[PDB]
Amino acid sequence: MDVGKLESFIVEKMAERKVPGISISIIKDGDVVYAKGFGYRNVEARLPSTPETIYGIGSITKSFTALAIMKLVEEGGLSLDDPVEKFVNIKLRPFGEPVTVHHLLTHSSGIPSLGYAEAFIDGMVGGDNWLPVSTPEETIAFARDMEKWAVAKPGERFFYLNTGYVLLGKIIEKVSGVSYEEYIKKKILEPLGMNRSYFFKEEVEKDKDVAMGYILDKEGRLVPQPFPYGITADGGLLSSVLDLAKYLKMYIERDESIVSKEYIEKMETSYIKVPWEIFGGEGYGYGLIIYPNFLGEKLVGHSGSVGMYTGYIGYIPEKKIGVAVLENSSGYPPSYIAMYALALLLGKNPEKELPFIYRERILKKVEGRYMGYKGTIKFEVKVDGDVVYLRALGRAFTYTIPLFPEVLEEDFIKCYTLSNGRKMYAEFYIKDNKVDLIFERYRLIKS
Amino acid sequence: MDVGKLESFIVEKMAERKVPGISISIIKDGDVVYAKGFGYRNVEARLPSTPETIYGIGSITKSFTALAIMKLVEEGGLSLDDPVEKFVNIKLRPFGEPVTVHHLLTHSSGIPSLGYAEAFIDGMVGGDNWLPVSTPEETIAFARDMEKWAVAKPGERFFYLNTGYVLLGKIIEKVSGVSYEEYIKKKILEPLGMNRSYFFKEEVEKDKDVAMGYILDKEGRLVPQPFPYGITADGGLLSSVLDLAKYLKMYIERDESIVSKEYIEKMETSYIKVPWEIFGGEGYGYGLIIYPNFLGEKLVGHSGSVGMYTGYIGYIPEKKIGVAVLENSSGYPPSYIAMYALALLLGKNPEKELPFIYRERILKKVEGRYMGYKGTIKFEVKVDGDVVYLRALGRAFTYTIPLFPEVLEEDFIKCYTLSNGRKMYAEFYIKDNKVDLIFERYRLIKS
Amino acid sequence: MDVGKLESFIVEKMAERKVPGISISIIKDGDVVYAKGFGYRNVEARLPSTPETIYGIGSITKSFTALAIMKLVEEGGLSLDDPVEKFVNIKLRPFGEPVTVHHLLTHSSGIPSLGYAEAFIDGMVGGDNWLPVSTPEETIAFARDMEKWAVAKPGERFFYLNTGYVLLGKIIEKVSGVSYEEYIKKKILEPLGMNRSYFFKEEVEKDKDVAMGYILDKEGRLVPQPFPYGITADGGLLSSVLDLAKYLKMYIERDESIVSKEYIEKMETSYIKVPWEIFGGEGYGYGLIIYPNFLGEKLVGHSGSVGMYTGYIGYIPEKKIGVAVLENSSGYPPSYIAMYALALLLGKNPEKELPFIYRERILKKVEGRYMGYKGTIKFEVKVDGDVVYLRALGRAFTYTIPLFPEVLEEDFIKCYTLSNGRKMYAEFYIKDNKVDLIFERYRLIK
Ligand SMILES: C[C@@H](O)CN1CCN(CC(=O)O)CCN(CC(=O)O)CCN(CC(=O)O)CC1
Ligand SMILES: C[C@@H](O)CN1CCN(CC(=O)O)CCN(CC(=O)O)CCN(CC(=O)O)CC1
Ligand SMILES: [Lu+3]
Ligand SMILES: [Lu+3]
Ligand SMILES: [Lu+3]
Ligand SMILES: [Lu+3]
Ligand SMILES: [Lu+3]
Ligand SMILES: [Lu+3]
Repeated sequence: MDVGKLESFIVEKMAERKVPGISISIIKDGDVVYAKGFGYRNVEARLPSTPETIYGIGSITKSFTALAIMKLVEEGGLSLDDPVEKFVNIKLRPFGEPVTVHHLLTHSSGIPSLGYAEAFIDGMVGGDNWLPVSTPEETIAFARDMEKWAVAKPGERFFYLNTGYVLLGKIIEKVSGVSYEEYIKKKILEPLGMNRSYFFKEEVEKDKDVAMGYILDKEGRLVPQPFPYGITADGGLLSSVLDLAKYLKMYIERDESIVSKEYIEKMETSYIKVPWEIFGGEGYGYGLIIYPNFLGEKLVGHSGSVGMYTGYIGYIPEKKIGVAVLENSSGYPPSYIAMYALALLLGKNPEKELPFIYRERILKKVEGRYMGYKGTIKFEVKVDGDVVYLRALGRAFTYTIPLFPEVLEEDFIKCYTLSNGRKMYAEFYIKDNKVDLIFERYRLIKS
Repeated sequence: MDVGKLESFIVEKMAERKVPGISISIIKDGDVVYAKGFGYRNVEARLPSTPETIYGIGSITKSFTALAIMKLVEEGGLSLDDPVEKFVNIKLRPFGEPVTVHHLLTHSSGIPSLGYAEAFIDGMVGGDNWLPVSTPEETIAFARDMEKWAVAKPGERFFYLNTGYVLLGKIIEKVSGVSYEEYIKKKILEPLGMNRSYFFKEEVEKDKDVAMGYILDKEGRLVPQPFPYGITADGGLLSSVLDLAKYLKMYIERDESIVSKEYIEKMETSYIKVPWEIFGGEGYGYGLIIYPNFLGEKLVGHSGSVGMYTGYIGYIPEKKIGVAVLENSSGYPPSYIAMYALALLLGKNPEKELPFIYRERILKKVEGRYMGYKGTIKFEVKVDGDVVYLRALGRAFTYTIPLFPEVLEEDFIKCYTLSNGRKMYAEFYIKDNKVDLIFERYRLIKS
Repeated sequence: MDVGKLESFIVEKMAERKVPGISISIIKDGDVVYAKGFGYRNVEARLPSTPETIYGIGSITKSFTALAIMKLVEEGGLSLDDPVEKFVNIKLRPFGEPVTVHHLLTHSSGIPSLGYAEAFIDGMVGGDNWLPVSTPEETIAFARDMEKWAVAKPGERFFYLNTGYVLLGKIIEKVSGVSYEEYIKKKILEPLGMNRSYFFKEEVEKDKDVAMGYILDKEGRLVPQPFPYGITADGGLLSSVLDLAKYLKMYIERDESIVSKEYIEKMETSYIKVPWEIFGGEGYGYGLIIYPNFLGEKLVGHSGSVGMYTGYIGYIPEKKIGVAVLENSSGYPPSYIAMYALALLLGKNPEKELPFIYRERILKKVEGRYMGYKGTIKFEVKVDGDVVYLRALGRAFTYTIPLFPEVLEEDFIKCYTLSNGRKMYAEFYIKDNKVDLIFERYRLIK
């Protein structure tokens, strides 16, 4: 693998955005072949991020919840077709149709997101909202009426729902007899030798290699924020890239120490399509996203985010390779770093084969100030994600147009905007460090 | 025609958009059957707008310039295929091809807008721009190197160019032997009885029924702005809807007072398609815009704008009907009012036939604040013209998503945004004073 | 009891008012049948509120001071009709008539509030005023001219006076011979087994489950503020809902391990009416508020607030049920939560029988943007407590009008502002995500 290219990419992005620290581990053929730390785990104390640094892993915790569910099913404790009402005291039969365990694992209950995690975490970092659900029990209470929020029968649509996995946590406690955190620690963490993976504040703050979370304010300052303890089965586990390596190894080598291979495969089966089509055909299994078209391979993985911490794990069983990335802020998507490394491992050029990388580079070239014939009319071009904003300069006048890219090339971009029902086009021609923009009746040259 | 309906429309829009005054005239098979003024021609003085109120007509002046060319051509003064260099001393042979009179009239020289008029007027109204071309001579001097601005060969592409008509004005002088203003006055205005159509401020000062222009500032306060004297052949004429009534009559009835009917038809011929598709397949003639599919009819017209004054004239030769509208601000498109009236005259409901009208009504219903489950997350939806903007409420954080309407119905709007290079939908379900928004994983409900 | 309805209520209210954490206990027939903590004890450290969590209880402390006085009276230490001057070195003979122990207990000395507590706490939280009374002895010195502050003869009117209970704390010291803190701990807390109820910071610092106080600033931010140590007899006690359930049990069952039942009945007697009339007839006993018409029952209770902490305790002797709620901010009246629960324990619907509950839900339907015929004029309706404000939009102008709701139903509300000496009426009609407003000559639609 081209380590030089990967490391530059990481440092480049960390500077570009204001990311404090990042840790990464890479598995190949059964062994961890690469594990490094970048930046700081704590800016205030000047503590570096290391391969052993502990970060919140967010929704990566979902796959653990699903694995625990698989084990309980295999031991005959319950059935994937069992209605959730059989295990939890809550109304879950929208339109008369029973939402089952399977529906919850696949976010196909028919109930859109309750926005509970969004409201909760925003408040815990100084935002405007507030949702003090200190325990999953209080979350369930708040969700007493989630049934009335349904907009589709169970099994028809996909709606990423955090509350859904919170209910699965409760289902694990009902069936097993112990607390969710207990079950995960004794049936998964210990048997896998993951000793630096925790749920409790008491054990984390005692560790010596833990990352402090960070949020960038509107002013560009990195503000420290501790983990938002309270979340559990949907995304409350804290861990390191080295511990996630042992976890990924189990899946890749189809190790049957937790469940039989038949069950690991149930988790990797795409059951429903998701709205985030990146490489084409993306779907969802049990607590894992499925990318059947990732550079010629079927990719399996999931992202995580608790606001001041983000992460991503991913593996490709047919190639025996996996990657884990943890970050102490949300400046740059961990999945992108992970996919960059995976692309290099497969022998593909990430700068060319990854849409979100390829698109971002070209669009950045188009940004700047634009002038018409001999400087008559002036314009401003700024990119905000997938969109290109064209704003005519003037303290007192002009408009603003959002442009959608229809064609992206190293030296040419064609976008359209919406004017009177049909699309109006704008073309960007990129050459000798110069950019010609053609829009409607105008011609504008960069600068 | 259902007048009560038309009048309500106009008063309602003038209020909604803060338009100070409007005048309109309607012609039906030979006579002016409706001429009426609305609002104020001068707000500070409390002077009302009347059928005789004088306004700047902007680009409607282009047709006058084109008509004068037709006359000179019918007289053997010049040919439409002659290269411009034959009459004006300036280089106009981009890529080795001669720009002809025909190219100038159809905006097909291959030279995109120089943006001169935008710069000029912006500076004359207090903008941060500045281009003091107080005469067409000065403008031609500035456009000296416009041949190098060319991006296409003559006749292949449409680019609305004001300087193109400034050149036609100079061609009229060279050939006719008199000034552009005198030729237009002597060969068109006078023989058509348009005695209150001027070019010179000295004439305008004498007139007793003249409208002051207005521009709305960043604070929604109407600011008076006088006409920007200096522009001529491309948009410097000032007239009334009654004078334009006599003008439209000539075209409709194919009156040969100035030129043979064969030449009027040359002007109504679609030579090149334009990017202003409203009803489908619109094109450009000579100083006139062609709409081959306007409510099952062929519409001919042209808008005009000098910033503080706007206008429009259009006619349907086959139905012998025409309409003229003048406004002393840029608040509401005069063409929309003119088309509203035309629809009524055609026996059609403008509320169901004109896109720019129902599309505006339907979109308003989606604006407001939306709330997630039990008020967890908040969003505000705002419509700017034809785009729907979805913004998340929070002072610390706040992302805005541009939504483009795809399916538009009375009770359902489906929009899309871009992400990862693919479109992602947002559905708006409108029902009994409330709207349900379904975007990605979320469900948001309005009031 | 319908617990789900109660827990959904609390979470929703905490979200709505930005309350950090709440703890509550419910006692029935001598057993703690329910006790839970919601939200956060300490936001910054992310520690959950629990039934054990300790909070300042504020003026709930007053009932302890009253109980202490009852014991001393029963033991012959003093008389309820004794002038307070007989125990404290201060002038208290407004209008030539001595303020008695009884007068202080009922807030009827004839002396209006000195605003000492308001000034004290305000300054201790970074506010504008300042009154550095670090000890109750200091407050008394400050209160040296209080006699001159009187406006009525003792026993005629009610004026909640915190200094009143400060003087009582000193009286307790004079009679017993020990300090107020020691007297309460040895005579009340210890015999009742209330082992996690404190006065001193040295003790609270050693407790592992304690909440941080919070105050919401003007940007809507929760600002941490530690307990303002210094106050004592009028409201310096810190405790938890589990210890308070033990306290409530004594009154409910009329346990006589501290005083005889005749003295508990003295404390629960309505001696004078209060202006805080919620259900009708509310009065004040001895460090206790009396509600004679609470859902067809006689409720006894008292609230408390120290600024960054609030709480409430209430019990209904006849139904052997009591409730305690503590909060680490003043976002939502803890008495409202307590009464919500008592209503459920009574087989009643709080959503339809508690005024402060439905009135707030209904007045909420009215908030919004209103416009006249085809958008000619714009107005804004915003609710603030009980008053509905109607403002004419438009930057240059934008006057305001206060509207006092006279009639209030599910889909209708009649209010009145004040004109030229007479009441001008406004009516709101609510029907299907729509509200019509008739105000004088105008008709406005939201
Ligand atoms: C968890 C899976 O059971 C879900 N299932 C995955 C595929 N199953 C095969 C299988 O059951 O492993 C296909 C046949 N399945 C028959 C049946 O199971 O009753 C009907 C559809 N099921 C509905 C259901 O679950 O009941 C949808 C998804
Ligand atoms: C049992 C009685 O003591 C009750 N008492 C009967 C009337 N008393 C006159 C009297 O008691 O001879 C007059 C008013 N009394 C002041 C006073 O006693 O001088 C105030 C309130 N009293 C309680 C108290 O005195 O603590 C309540 C009613
Ligand atoms: Lu490089
Ligand atoms: Lu099945
Ligand atoms: Lu030809
Ligand atoms: Lu002739
Ligand atoms: Lu008495
Ligand atoms: Lu005894």
